[PDB]
Amino acid sequence: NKAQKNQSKRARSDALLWLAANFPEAFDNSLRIRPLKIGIMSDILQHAEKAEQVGVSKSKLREAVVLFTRRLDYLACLKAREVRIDLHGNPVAEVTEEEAENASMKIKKRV
RNA sequence: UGGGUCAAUCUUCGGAUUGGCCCUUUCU
Repeated sequence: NKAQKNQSKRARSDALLWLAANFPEAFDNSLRIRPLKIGIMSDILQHAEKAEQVGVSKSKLREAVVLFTRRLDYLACLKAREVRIDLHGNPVAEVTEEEAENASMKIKKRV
């Protein structure tokens, strides 16, 4: 049971690393972190076949975006009227006042 | 966030827990 939980963490690394390698404008946090389009998960799962070719499952792509968006740095960039971007960095929407408040609320809760 | 399914351990045998995969959920 000790190792069965480690393989899930590594399977989630591989999942998030695959996202950062194929869609860097959104998930390569070395360059920058920016708000993601609402419904980006649907756009990502349209590439589920290309990700399966390297071992990354649909459920693990979901588990990776969850990890990516619960980081404090992601919640910290959810500021009112910051641009949400698609998988290629293109502007598609803006962050609403409610969404910006809920984020700063989650940040305060943590820590 | 909920649901299905397979595998492992356990059970006071009513069940419970961990993990894989699929569907699904305002801030993805």
